[PDB]
Amino acid sequence: STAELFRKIKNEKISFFLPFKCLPAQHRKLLFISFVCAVLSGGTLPFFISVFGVILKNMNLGDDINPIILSLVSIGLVQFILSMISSYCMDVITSKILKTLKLEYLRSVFYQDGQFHDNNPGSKLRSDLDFYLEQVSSGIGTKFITIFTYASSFLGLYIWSLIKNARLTLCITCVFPLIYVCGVICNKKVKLNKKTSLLYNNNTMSIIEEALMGIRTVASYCGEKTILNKFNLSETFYSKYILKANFVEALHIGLINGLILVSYAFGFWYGTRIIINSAFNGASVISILLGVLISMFMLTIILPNITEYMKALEATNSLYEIINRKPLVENNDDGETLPNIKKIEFKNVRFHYDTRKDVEIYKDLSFTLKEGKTYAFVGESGCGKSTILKLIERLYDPTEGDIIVNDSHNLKDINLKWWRSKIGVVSQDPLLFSNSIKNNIKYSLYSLKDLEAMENYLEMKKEYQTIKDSDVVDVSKKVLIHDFVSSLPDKYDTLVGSNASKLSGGQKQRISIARAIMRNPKILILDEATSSLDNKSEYLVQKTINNLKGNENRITIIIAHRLSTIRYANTIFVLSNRNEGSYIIEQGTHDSLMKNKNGIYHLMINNQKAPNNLRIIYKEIFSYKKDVTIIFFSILVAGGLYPVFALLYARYVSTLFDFANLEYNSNKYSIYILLIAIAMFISETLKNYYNNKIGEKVEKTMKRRLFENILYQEMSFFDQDKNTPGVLSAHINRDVHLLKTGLVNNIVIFSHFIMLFLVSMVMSFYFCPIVAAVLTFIYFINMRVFAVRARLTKSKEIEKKEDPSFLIQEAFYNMHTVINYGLEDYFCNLIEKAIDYKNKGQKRRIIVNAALWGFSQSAQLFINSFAYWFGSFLIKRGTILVDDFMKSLFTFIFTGSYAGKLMSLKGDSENAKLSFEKYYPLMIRKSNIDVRDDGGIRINKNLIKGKVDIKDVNFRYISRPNVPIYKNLSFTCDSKKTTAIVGETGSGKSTFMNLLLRFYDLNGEILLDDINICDYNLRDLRNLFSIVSQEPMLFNMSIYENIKFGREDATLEDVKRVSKFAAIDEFIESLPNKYDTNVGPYGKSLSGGQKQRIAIARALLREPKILLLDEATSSLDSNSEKLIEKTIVDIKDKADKTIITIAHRIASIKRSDKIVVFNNPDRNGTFVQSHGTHDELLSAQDGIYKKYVKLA
Ligand SMILES: O[C@H](c1cc(C(F)(F)F)nc2c(C(F)(F)F)cccc12)[C@@H]1CCCCN1
Repeated sequence: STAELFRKIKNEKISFFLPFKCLPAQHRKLLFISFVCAVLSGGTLPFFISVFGVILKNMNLGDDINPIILSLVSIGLVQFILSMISSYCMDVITSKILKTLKLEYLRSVFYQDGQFHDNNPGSKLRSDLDFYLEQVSSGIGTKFITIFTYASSFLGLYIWSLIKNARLTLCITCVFPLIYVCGVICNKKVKLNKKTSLLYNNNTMSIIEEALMGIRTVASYCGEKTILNKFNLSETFYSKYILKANFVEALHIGLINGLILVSYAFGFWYGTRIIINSAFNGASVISILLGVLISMFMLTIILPNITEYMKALEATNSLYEIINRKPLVENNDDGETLPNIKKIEFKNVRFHYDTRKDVEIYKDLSFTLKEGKTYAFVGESGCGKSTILKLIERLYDPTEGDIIVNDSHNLKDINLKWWRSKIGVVSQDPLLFSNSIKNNIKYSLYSLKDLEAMENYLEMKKEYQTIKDSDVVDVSKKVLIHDFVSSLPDKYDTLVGSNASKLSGGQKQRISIARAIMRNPKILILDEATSSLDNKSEYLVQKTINNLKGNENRITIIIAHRLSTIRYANTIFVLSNRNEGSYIIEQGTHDSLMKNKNGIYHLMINNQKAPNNLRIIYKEIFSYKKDVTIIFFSILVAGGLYPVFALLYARYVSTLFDFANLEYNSNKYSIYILLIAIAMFISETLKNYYNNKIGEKVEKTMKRRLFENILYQEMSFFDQDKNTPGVLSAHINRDVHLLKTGLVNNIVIFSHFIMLFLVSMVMSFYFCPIVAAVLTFIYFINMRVFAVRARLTKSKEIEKKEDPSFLIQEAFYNMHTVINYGLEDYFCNLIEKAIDYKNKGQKRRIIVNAALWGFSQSAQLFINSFAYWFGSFLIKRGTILVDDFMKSLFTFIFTGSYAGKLMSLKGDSENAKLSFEKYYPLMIRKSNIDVRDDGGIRINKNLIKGKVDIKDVNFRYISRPNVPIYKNLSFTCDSKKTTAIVGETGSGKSTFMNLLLRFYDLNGEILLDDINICDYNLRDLRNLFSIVSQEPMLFNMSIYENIKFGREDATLEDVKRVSKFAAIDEFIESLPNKYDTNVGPYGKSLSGGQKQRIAIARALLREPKILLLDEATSSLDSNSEKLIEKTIVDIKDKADKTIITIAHRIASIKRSDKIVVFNNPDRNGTFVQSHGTHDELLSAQDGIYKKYVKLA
């Protein structure tokens, strides 16, 4: 509501002048012109309406109308022109301020403190800005000035009507407060139910996602239906509450079209009463009612524009605070500068992350750096040398340390600009621009050449070309890139690729090295200079760096990661942190640091050295007969009895200028209006409600089919990539709500529209055929051939989608490269390439789009005037009477207006019809693995031993049909004896389980009691197993139901019993709602041990004839570990249970009766190698069991 935001803004006092401040003084009054070019056009209707009654008095009495027509059309023309001016003004102003705020935002982005660069990652900002623009590019345009026109019209109409007659309109305007009251009272009761409706939807969302993620656990226990039931029981409440909301939503709508007619009737009635009591004519009564009515219409169209304007205001306040965010590390020029940089001293460098405020990395980084020295440094792959170079560059500052230089001055006194100026940097990867080869090289010295002109006298702009192509030649010859660049065509012309994508990487690193060399730093630094080079080119680069022109004044720090290239070094401060801070463990030269001791550096140098589909829907819709016929009848009644108002209004005008027999006529004609209103109420009520009552059922019978078919689909369908839970949950919600909102909201509208367009047109021919043909021709050539709004919105939206669309995107991925140089060189390379291409097309676009809007506001006036002229023309020569014309006219006009009114309620029809074909196969797609298909032998769960056998297997996934996984497996497990499996970790041990449970089918042969697997009625085959994953999963149901998952019929006492083996049934008796406390989503409200014990209890409740473990106690404490192992051995002691395990401790393997082993000689599969160690013969020959006892 507007009052909400008004009370909000009342206290902070945002300036309503705020968007209009990035403007010169010239645009202060080009704006002001449009103030007066949009108040005059509000004083138009008070003239038309004030002559409206006089025209009718003048036509049905004999006299002529010609002066008033010419008095009117001139005002129409000046309205056209005054409407044409304002568009051209306002759009230009908006484009200007829109450009300028963007160009301020880019600058403010380039002045973040380094920490903020890490806080908000990159392209998010690029995705934010544009969004805010489309909240303000189309929210302060012409639809701001449309306020004042309507306000002026309101004031003029009401006050003129009041001075002409006051008691009448006072007696009329006493019904509209009751509309506002009903509106708020209905809005309350709508929100109160809508929020509960929303509340009962996220539950279903969770039930879908959490169930699709952990899919195979559902298939193993066969717990499909106990999710469907919860889904339906949560869906029904949503349906009923949203229908209760739609009822009140439709009642108010159907009501507002009922009181306006009472207003008309009482108005005319009291008018005739005062006319009779007079002894003020009748021409002064037709206008008062229309004035008071269209006056209070403008208060329904002003407010959305105010909302959008406040929205633009808050959007701009959400951006100027970004532009007014100050960094801590400023690139000012207030800092001083030494003659040259001497003796950069470090001492106790301390710093923590501003995000994580309890983690330190450095303690005592401290050493000296003075000109004329050579060095060599190396760090581990987790040091944070990035932090070191960032602090050299001053992206951050320490917390306790110091950057003392020359033992007299800290870095804070030194100019950051001068500091980065005299530092050549090279980084890890070649992520460079796409301008050209040389332009990455000659633009560097700008960072210094600005100083030639900034402190001297803009001469900076002209000295760009002054740096010629001289140094590229020699700096290319040095790094040996001269050979290649002089070989391929377009030597210094073929640009470095799009975001550095065309040429080789190491050669782009040579370009970076040339940048560092050419910019003439007093301190030339390199970091990861030679990270991934070959031998000879690296050595030549080394020879280039250590012996540049005049190496007596420089500090040639180098950080390589190959240890055969740290040969020369005045000192090698290699460090370690073994964790609250590093410290330099190693100190010395290359020769006196490897042979020093058997230390860390010693180890380092040692190691390296079609239409059917939709008539499905229509078939579904053509079965609920009790709700189709009612909608049909309401459509008939509305379409039939709205036009009757027109020719009941005409007869009431023609009978007004007859002083005789007036009382009876009034008493007879007002009552029909009353009755028609009482019918229209009920019609619009029962029309806008069963629409949604039919919309609901199609959704909640399609969602059922989808979510019921998806569960039974085989596992290979889920193994694919596109079959992701996110997209599959996105479909079921979005496209189904579109099938509701899109389709049935565009089958009723067409029917009602066609009903009106037939009945009104036909019984408009019958009274005056000569006028109707003209009118239809006019509106035909106007709408379907000169669609002003269509062409306007098209020409808008095409060019509103939008080389400023190319440089901006690639200028953020290289945000670390722009800091090497280039801060304003691309502040002033986008202004040009914007302004050059805006205006040249903008002129034509805006002049056309302003003329087309100025035409649209003053078209009905000319048509109406022409109609009145053509009507009073024929009547003079005695061809048609007056009443027939009035009847043929009012019906057409009012019905056209109403038909255009309700037409603007459609929804998205095409995209829903499109998506229905996307997801139609899924509710019908064949899976060829169905738990329901029960053709096969039943597994009676009493005659079972558990003898598994493997004849031969050669299996491979379809995800890659190139990697063999099994090379002729063969082993057995006889009866009620453990068979442990010890092998290489990651060799694919936990895959045979999936084969056994028919998650995949067969290039291999598995037997159960010497019987094939495909003849078992697999529901029962999954009824006598129980697995244990690495981590179980706990759904959002109760602990009672989590344990009872799979088997619905079970007592709480049995749960208390089987919960004893897991030894967890004491913690549960430590809090209220013991077997009722609902765990959180994904089991995030409990521990890991509790989770596994609950999973074990769930597996044991079923009385599983065969057990299948996997990674028993990978992370549990010894207590729960030995309790579990106690359960294992105790349950092995009894018969009637064959167990198979995959352990990682001899503590359990000692009880193994046969220990089968898998090996991986070469990466092409596995096969059995060992059998029968049974803890006695650990290695009579070679094996891995010896390894897994001597390591254990
Ligand atoms: O049919 C009515 C209508 C009124 C007026 C008014 F009298 F205010 F100048 N002008 C309309 C115009 C006009 F072009 F502005 F004259 C076009 C279509 C409908 C108009 C309104 C339009 C908005 C939806 C309700 N009917």
